[PDB]
Amino acid sequence: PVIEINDQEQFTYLTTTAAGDKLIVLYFHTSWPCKALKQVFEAISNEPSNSNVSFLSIDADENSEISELFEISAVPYFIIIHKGTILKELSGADPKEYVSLLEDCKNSVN
Repeated sequence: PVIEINDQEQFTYLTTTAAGDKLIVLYFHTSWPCKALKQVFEAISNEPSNSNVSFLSIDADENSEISELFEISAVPYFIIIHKGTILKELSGADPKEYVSLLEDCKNSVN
């Protein structure tokens, strides 16, 4: 599953206080093409073998401060975070590239 991010305190809680040592995957998007890709992101998030990864979707227009923090200039955009730092950023567009990277990262951090 995905958690929809709607405010800064929630975002901070889920990426820090409540994050443990999980891989955290951020998906920046807009609700106005980008809709279809969010559905794929959600489906990937719903895989049982991803049950130990935290997936956070972030509407870039509704979450200005978070977009600024990550210097988002285009969507869709992926940021993978682990143990308090950014592990990888990826110019969001291609599900195959995304799954490939996610599986490598999951393996690297295990």
